[PDB]
Amino acid sequence: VEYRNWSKPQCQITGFAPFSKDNSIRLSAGGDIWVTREPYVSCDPGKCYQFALGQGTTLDNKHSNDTVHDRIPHRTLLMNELGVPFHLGTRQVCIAWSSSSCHDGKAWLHVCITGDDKNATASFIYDGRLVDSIGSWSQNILRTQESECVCINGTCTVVMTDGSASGRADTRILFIEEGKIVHISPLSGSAQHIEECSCYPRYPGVRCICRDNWKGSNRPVVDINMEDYSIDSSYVCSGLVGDTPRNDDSSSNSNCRNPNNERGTQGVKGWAFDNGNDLWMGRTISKESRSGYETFKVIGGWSTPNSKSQVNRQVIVDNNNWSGYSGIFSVEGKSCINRCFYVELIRGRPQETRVWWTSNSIVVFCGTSGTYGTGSWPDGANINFMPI
Amino acid sequence: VEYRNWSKPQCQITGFAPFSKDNSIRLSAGGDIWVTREPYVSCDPGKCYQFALGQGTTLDNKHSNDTVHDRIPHRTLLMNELGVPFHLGTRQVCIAWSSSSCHDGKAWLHVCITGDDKNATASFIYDGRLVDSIGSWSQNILRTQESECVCINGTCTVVMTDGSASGRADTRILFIEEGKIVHISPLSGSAQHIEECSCYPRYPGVRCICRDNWKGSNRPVVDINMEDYSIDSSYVCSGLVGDTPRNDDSSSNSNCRNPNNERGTQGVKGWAFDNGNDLWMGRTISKESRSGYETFKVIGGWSTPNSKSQVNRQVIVDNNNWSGYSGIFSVEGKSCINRCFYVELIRGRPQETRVWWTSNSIVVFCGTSGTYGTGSWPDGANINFMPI
Amino acid sequence: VEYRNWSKPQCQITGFAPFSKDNSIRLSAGGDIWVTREPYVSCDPGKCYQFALGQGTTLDNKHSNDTVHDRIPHRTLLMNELGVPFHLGTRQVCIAWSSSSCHDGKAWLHVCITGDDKNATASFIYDGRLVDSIGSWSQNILRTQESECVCINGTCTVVMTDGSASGRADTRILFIEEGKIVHISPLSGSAQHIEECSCYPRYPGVRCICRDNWKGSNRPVVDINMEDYSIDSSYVCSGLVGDTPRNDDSSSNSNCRNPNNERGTQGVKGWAFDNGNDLWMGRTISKESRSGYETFKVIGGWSTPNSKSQVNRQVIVDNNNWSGYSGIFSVEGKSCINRCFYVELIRGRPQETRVWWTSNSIVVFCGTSGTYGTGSWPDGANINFMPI
Amino acid sequence: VEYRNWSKPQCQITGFAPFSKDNSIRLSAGGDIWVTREPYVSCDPGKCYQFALGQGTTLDNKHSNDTVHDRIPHRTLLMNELGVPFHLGTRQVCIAWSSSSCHDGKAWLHVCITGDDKNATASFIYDGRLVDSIGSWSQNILRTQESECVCINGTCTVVMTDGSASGRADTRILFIEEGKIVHISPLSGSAQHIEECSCYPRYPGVRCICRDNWKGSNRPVVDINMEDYSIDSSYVCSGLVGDTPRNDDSSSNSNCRNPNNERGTQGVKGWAFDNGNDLWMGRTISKESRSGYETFKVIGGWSTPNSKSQVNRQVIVDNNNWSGYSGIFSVEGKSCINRCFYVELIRGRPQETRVWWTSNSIVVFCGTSGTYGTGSWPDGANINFMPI
Ligand SMILES: *[C@@H]1O[C@H](CO)[C@@H](O[C@@H]2O[C@H](CO)[C@@H](O[C@@H]3O[C@H](CO)[C@@H](O)[C@H](O[C@H]4O[C@H](CO)[C@@H](O)[C@H](O)[C@@H]4O)[C@@H]3O)[C@H](O)[C@H]2NC(C)=O)[C@H](O)[C@H]1NC(C)=O
Ligand SMILES: *[C@@H]1O[C@H](CO)[C@@H](O[C@@H]2O[C@H](CO)[C@@H](O[C@@H]3O[C@H](CO)[C@@H](O)[C@H](O[C@H]4O[C@H](CO)[C@@H](O)[C@H](O)[C@@H]4O)[C@@H]3O)[C@H](O)[C@H]2NC(C)=O)[C@H](O)[C@H]1NC(C)=O
Ligand SMILES: *[C@@H]1O[C@H](CO)[C@@H](O[C@@H]2O[C@H](CO)[C@@H](O[C@@H]3O[C@H](CO)[C@@H](O)[C@H](O[C@H]4O[C@H](CO)[C@@H](O)[C@H](O)[C@@H]4O)[C@@H]3O)[C@H](O)[C@H]2NC(C)=O)[C@H](O)[C@H]1NC(C)=O
Ligand SMILES: *[C@@H]1O[C@H](CO)[C@@H](O[C@@H]2O[C@H](CO)[C@@H](O[C@@H]3O[C@H](CO)[C@@H](O)[C@H](O[C@H]4O[C@H](CO)[C@@H](O)[C@H](O)[C@@H]4O)[C@@H]3O)[C@H](O)[C@H]2NC(C)=O)[C@H](O)[C@H]1NC(C)=O
Ligand SMILES: *[C@@H]1O[C@H](CO)[C@@H](O[C@@H]2O[C@H](CO)[C@@H](O)[C@H](O)[C@H]2NC(C)=O)[C@H](O)[C@H]1NC(C)=O
Ligand SMILES: *[C@@H]1O[C@H](CO)[C@@H](O[C@@H]2O[C@H](CO)[C@@H](O)[C@H](O)[C@H]2NC(C)=O)[C@H](O)[C@H]1NC(C)=O
Ligand SMILES: *[C@@H]1O[C@H](CO)[C@@H](O[C@@H]2O[C@H](CO)[C@@H](O)[C@H](O)[C@H]2NC(C)=O)[C@H](O)[C@H]1NC(C)=O
Ligand SMILES: *[C@@H]1O[C@H](CO)[C@@H](O[C@@H]2O[C@H](CO)[C@@H](O)[C@H](O)[C@H]2NC(C)=O)[C@H](O)[C@H]1NC(C)=O
Ligand SMILES: *[C@]1(C(=O)O)O[C@@H]([C@H](O)[C@H](O)CO)[C@H](NC(C)=O)[C@@H](O)[C@H]1F
Ligand SMILES: *[C@]1(C(=O)O)O[C@@H]([C@H](O)[C@H](O)CO)[C@H](NC(C)=O)[C@@H](O)[C@H]1F
Ligand SMILES: *[C@]1(C(=O)O)O[C@@H]([C@H](O)[C@H](O)CO)[C@H](NC(C)=O)[C@@H](O)[C@H]1F
Ligand SMILES: *[C@]1(C(=O)O)O[C@@H]([C@H](O)[C@H](O)CO)[C@H](NC(C)=O)[C@@H](O)[C@H]1F
Ligand SMILES: [Ca+2]
Ligand SMILES: [Ca+2]
Ligand SMILES: [Ca+2]
Ligand SMILES: [Ca+2]
Repeated sequence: VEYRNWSKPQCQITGFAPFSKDNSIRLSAGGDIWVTREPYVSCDPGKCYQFALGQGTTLDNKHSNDTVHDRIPHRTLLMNELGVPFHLGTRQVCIAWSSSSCHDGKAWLHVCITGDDKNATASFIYDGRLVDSIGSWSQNILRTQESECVCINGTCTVVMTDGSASGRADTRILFIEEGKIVHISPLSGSAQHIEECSCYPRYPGVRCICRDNWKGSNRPVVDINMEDYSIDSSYVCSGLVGDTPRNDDSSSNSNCRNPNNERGTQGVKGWAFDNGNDLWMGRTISKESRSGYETFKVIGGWSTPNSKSQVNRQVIVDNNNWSGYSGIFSVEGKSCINRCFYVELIRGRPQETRVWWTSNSIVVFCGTSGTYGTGSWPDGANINFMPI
Repeated sequence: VEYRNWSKPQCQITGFAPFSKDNSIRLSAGGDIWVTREPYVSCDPGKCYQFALGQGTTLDNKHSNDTVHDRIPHRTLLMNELGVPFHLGTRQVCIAWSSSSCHDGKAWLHVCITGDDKNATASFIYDGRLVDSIGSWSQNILRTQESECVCINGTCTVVMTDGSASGRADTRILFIEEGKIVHISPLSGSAQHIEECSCYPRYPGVRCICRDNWKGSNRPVVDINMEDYSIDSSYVCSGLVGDTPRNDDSSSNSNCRNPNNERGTQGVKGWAFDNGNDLWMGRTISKESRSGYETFKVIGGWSTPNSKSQVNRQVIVDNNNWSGYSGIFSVEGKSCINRCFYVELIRGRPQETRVWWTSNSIVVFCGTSGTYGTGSWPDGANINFMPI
Repeated sequence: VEYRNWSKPQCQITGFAPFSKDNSIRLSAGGDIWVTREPYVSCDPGKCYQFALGQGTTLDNKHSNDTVHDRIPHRTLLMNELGVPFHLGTRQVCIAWSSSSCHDGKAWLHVCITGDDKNATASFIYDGRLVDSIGSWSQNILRTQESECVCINGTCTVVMTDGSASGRADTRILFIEEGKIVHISPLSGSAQHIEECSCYPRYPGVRCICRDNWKGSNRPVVDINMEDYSIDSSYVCSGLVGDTPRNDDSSSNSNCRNPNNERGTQGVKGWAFDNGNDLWMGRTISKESRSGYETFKVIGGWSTPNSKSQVNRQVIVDNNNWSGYSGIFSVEGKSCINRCFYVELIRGRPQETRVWWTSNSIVVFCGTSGTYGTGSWPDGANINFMPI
Repeated sequence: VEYRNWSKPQCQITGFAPFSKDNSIRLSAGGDIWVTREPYVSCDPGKCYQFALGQGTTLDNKHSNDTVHDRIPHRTLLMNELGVPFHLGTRQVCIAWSSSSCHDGKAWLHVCITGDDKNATASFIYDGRLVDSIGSWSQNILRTQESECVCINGTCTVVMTDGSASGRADTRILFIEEGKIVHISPLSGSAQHIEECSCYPRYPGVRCICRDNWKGSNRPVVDINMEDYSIDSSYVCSGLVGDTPRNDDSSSNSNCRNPNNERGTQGVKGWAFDNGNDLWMGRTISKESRSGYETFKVIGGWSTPNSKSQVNRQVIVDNNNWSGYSGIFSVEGKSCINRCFYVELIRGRPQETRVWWTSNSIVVFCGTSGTYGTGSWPDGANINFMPI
């Protein structure tokens, strides 16, 4: 087997088609299913896998009230084939309350962070063995992507942040070869706060659309040069911004360079990708809550500051239903690299207080060059049927 | 690995021998088992798999009352090795309330339809990745086979219908190479309504026996030319007709060309296959309800209009027990291609109102050139033992 | 991969060492586990598998009272890696209320019998596909080994019986190549009733020790010539007889040729094997009940009529605990062919009437040329802890 | 595939990073999970596996009260991929109330001991088949490592003891090739009592750090020469001793040669390894009970008698939480051999009397040359939530 290079053009898409759904919460009401959050998807050259951070317990289990605490030492990274729900035979890949995974064409890399808030440890596991680790550099919740990292020619890159969630922090970009950290580059450019990057190969480099939790409801962009390890950053140009919370479309702005200072504090993990001058992006339907999920293309959304012309909208989850984090993954086709995304569908607390737990299921869509219709694919569980 | 061509003669059979049974409903009373319907079987060159459409829930689960709704967004295509019941470790292959799957000798193709009734999306997934999609062309429940598609020399074909269930509809035959739709042919010939085709390789082409839900209790035939994409269609000649409902054997008719207008509306998925001038077919034992299941050979059933001489009858499910959909699959042997079939055994509503749910198990038989005896292999669950 | 020939000398053993135990019934009290009986073990060239006939239900399930009926259509052959208990992910290999399985070095053959008592069907499945079938020849419970068949150079042989359980019956020996019956030889020689043969390779042929359910408490022997399909038969010489029921050791007899007419009616599946003039054998400890299990070597037990000198006794299951069927399997080592055996440990009815069900677990031992101690490895479940 | 030689230098580590956690007891409160104790980890050249001794039952099961008995015949060795908790699909590898396992680069060896206390049998299973066995030599609980054995160039070695737990016993070192015992060496040197060795490759030989259950709270060392089968033994030099119970750090002693006679009776399985003159070791935090777990490097801990200067301490489990046995395993990297360890986290009796059962989960760390922070990774179950 050979290293992935992702050296094909990006597929030219017309929108997205349904790919996968796991129905986790519905199943949890009649079977033993892990409590999870922060899911994602990543694929080896043959097939796709679903990942999530467990809470060290199943849902129908008194230990499920444990999700009221943050970053417990019992959180572990779960990994199944995509569409296999997180049942009791699921492998816990490492100890993690924050993670990223990717396959370099030869083997899986897992980046797993656990331990104390002020002194966390990131473990780097490659091809089934621990190869490296790094300790917290800012003593304030070392944390990473919660979606797939990206590898080109045997070098995998991952974005990590340590420091304040509501002010300037310390973001670094790691370059990793067979599990071994070979270089670390500081964030550079005009992005002022970076969390939870959704990254994709854009040969010869890697591009990330992230979450600014401090001053911006526009999403930051991080560009990674894999050849010289140099970094650049900015903000998505689109005047239809991708973060939650955010202003209404009539009063939202982005200048491509600075955080917009519009309902900038807080946010949610999300994604977008460029296609020439245009932008494909997803976001919650609600401007203030993690409710609903929609995708669309913004004409000039990559290149034109404050562009607000959209086309090819699709509802993924209607606004009567809960969403959550979302992220990108890339899949190599015969002649092009396709872009796909997942949406975390969060159930339980804080929105639904009948139960004590918080968990999620997922829905997954992939780019298509064909045609499609409409629908809505929410979590689907009846909260009144659930164990509390 | 090499593309399948199915270029061997059809096995000369004397009837069918028991192959598989999954006991799903019996097991559901003491274990966590998916609620399903519309099952089928398809085999890669090494082994066979059972498929079904899940309802996003297990049976012993309050969400099992969801089956009262049609085509929910939570239906997913399940795929296990044949004989492995649909337990919680079952992979959900795609989102689907209608589906077809087949292996071309190199990889699996899955055709998965979901979304709104008036604007559905069919996704085409090949070798673990989404390759294509098509949207509804008639805005009225885009739908497909609910049994295996067929591939010859790397081209797979599948029959899809969109439009009225009780009147003229729009049926199309798709030709797909490695997940990519390369050609679409409209239905041609004398078949007037086509649903749920049970298709098999008949080298150099593909032959399907289908369900006419509008005017015929005789089953329509669709012939697919894989070399020039041309289509023909007609009706099974046999005067012993295969659909349910239908007239009794003394008053049923077919002229090979037109729907018979005998209890023609409504119907059930079924199968038959030609052997020279003769026909092997299955059908429910009851002429009005999905009760019982029998197979037999009709002498002249393929070539002679209204032929009613049968031989080699076998009871598969006695008439005191419920059946359901049934379909064909083909299995390559050393020197010939064998034909097999599955029968869906539906339990719960509408016939059994003690429970709110509807689900099924399966029984599976394969052609044999040897000898055999008698039996009856029904679902076997006691409705009074079930969770409601 | 190449066909097995088993062309190595038999290992020279000193007794048996513990190999495997599945604890099925203990686990059934806290998990969803199949109801089974008639288990056995067989190994491919790399690893071993446990088989049993399911009852179409788990134990903690109201359908478990179904074991009061014989040969139900819901019985299926289960197959897991040895030591993996029969949980809900277990594959049902075929429909069967009587079975035999073996690997020819290239693929698995399964012989599966199901259907009506007076008109049963045996299916022959090889390399994942149905290859042949045969119908009942005496219209009285067509039945087979309930342990592994044996293959040499691509020809597998299996012993089958049809007819009375308490009088002369019709026993036939089938020779099968890649699932296809190529020859059938009638039983010949002096064995007068044959059931449930435990067969092993004894290159260039196959030897079976069986159960005479009619007139003998000594066990019949069947010798199979794989080169010309000829058959011979007789009785184990040992005056320490292997069947249950049987006379006390002080009044039991065998002349090597005829059934002994000592508590001859009824019996239990069992095994023995020759080593020169000596015999290794197992049997229940109780002379009249399926209680306990012991093994030993009989000096002159193969060649000397009525020999009663034993040595190297081991208790496998003490006489305070239930046993059941037992059978042989063979495992190829570096320089010799080893002999192993399993013991079925039956719990529930008829002996234990607190519950309505009947099921079993297994314990498995293999020949050793080393040393060993003592113990007892019974089922271990507390009947008072079980669901009824 | 080729035999492992472990002929690389030992990785130069700075401490340990989190590798795995299984959350067994938390999961047992909401799912069917095996009752276990004496777990360990061992890896084939591709990936790691977790092992433990089952108690023939799940936890939420009335049979879980069976742990009050020692060495029941129902104990079996369980083996899953690391991080897959012991669910009902877990393979029971052999019958064992004491065990050791290792992979020689080609296949797995399992050493499994079961049977009567005064007359036990050790079975040796290699590449899926029983190859050898040995009986008790001192008639007093034949027993072995409860962690991985070690293989060099196709010869695996394992340390076994038979005899008193509180006085002089009979310890032997076995050398095994493809499952076959080829040589047995008696213990030699100054170690006076040896139990539960934690062994690692130190090319060209094998080194073990063990438990002295009689007179020492300092840990004995056993050195194994794989070239001539010669044996040496002594005690870990470090004045910070590794056994529990032990004296406090201000009053503990070791002279490298003799048991220290400081709270010497009783003990717990543990580990350490040399790096030049220094020592890496783990131990419970409590000096009297199996509470907490810590690791550190002792400067001169390998070469200098009574050395007590430590550095690089890490808390693995804080002292408010229960621990248990711990042991080493080794993992081959690109250029060096890494050392890892697991900690058994015991819940239930005798410390927690609310429940009748005793079970464990595990946490696993691996050596790192990178950096790391702090945390505590205990079992995490709420005893009040558990089935009793
Ligand atoms: C059957 O399904 C198809 C495919 O999903 C669907 O066609 C799509 O319809 C939507 C909605 O009309 C189109 O997306 C729009 O494009 C226009 C530009 O042409 C934009 O102005 C729209 O954005 C505005 O309106 C949105 C609400 O619709 C607002 O949320 C938004 O803020 C803007 O104000 C929107 O992006 C899409 O392009 C087509 N897709 C294609 C490929 O044609 C069709 O309508 C469905 N048919 C039926 C009857 O349901
Ligand atoms: C043991 O099993 C064997 C194999 O299953 C079985 O032999 C089969 O019997 C059936 C029933 O007699 C045969 O099928 C019939 O063939 C005749 C033509 O010769 C047809 O006329 C029959 O159809 C009519 O009768 C049916 C009811 O039997 C009606 O349902 C139908 O509408 C028609 O009116 C029927 O097809 C079959 O050919 C044989 N098979 C073989 C290979 O011989 C045998 O009977 C069983 N033994 C016992 C004791 O019953
Ligand atoms: C530790 O374990 C070993 C190995 O299991 C064990 O040694 C074995 O003891 C048995 C019993 O003594 C031996 O088997 C006997 O062999 C004699 C011939 O020498 C036979 O006469 C015996 O049969 C008679 O007695 C049986 C009851 O023991 C009756 O059931 C039977 O009907 C006969 O009357 C019996 O076969 C066996 O040979 C040895 N094995 C070896 C290899 O030495 C040993 O006794 C155990 N030690 C302790 C203290 O438990
Ligand atoms: C963030 O995490 C890092 C890495 O874990 C951590 O640094 C470590 O701190 C410990 C504790 O200070 C160091 O280990 C000590 O080393 C000194 C020698 O310099 C020893 O004297 C210590 O042993 C004594 O004290 C222990 C309690 O701390 C007693 O249990 C013991 O019996 C002795 O009395 C101890 O071994 C360790 O070397 C560093 N590791 C590294 C790589 O620097 C750091 O402290 C954490 N940050 C914060 C804010 O705490
Ligand atoms: C799970 O945890 C929650 C707390 O996070 C527990 O709920 C509390 O219960 C106490 C007493 O029963 C109440 O006084 C509190 O008001 C509850 N807290 C909340 C926020 O609801 C719950 O009891 C725990 N589960 C179990 C089984 O003990
Ligand atoms: C599952 O759904 C069915 C309806 O589809 C529910 O049954 C209804 O229950 C209400 C109140 O009990 C009755 O008034 C209706 O007559 C019922 N409808 C039918 C058609 O039976 C059922 O309650 C649901 N399951 C649960 C646990 O709520
Ligand atoms: C399972 O089957 C048994 C019969 O085989 C049922 O037990 C019978 O129950 C009836 C009425 O409850 C009694 O009159 C009989 O005496 C019982 N038979 C025996 C042999 O005990 C049992 O009820 C069935 N299980 C369930 C849940 O219905
Ligand atoms: C599991 O075993 C324990 C004993 O090991 C049982 O507990 C005993 O129960 C009896 C009667 O309830 C008491 O008299 C004893 O004092 C108990 N012994 C101890 C040490 O607690 C327990 O009942 C068993 N489990 C079940 C369900 O029977
Ligand atoms: C998300 C979330 O908002 O739902 O927040 C993350 C951080 O709190 C946030 O990005 C601010 O820094 C959590 N990550 C960690 C490491 O705590 C996510 O788990 C998730 F909670
Ligand atoms: C079968 C059924 O009758 O049992 O009907 C199908 C259609 O309703 C019918 O063929 C009329 O068009 C259902 N298919 C879809 C897409 O709804 C089947 O699911 C099944 F319900
Ligand atoms: C055994 C048994 O005695 O326990 O009996 C078999 C036969 O009844 C017996 O050999 C007489 O013919 C059963 N086999 C079949 C096919 O019924 C076994 O299942 C078993 F029941
Ligand atoms: C450990 C333990 O202390 O927790 O003790 C072992 C021995 O009892 C001890 O080493 C004294 O000889 C047990 N081993 C056996 C074979 O019983 C362990 O299982 C474990 F119990
Ligand atoms: Ca923000
Ligand atoms: Ca019809
Ligand atoms: Ca008899
Ligand atoms: Ca000690």
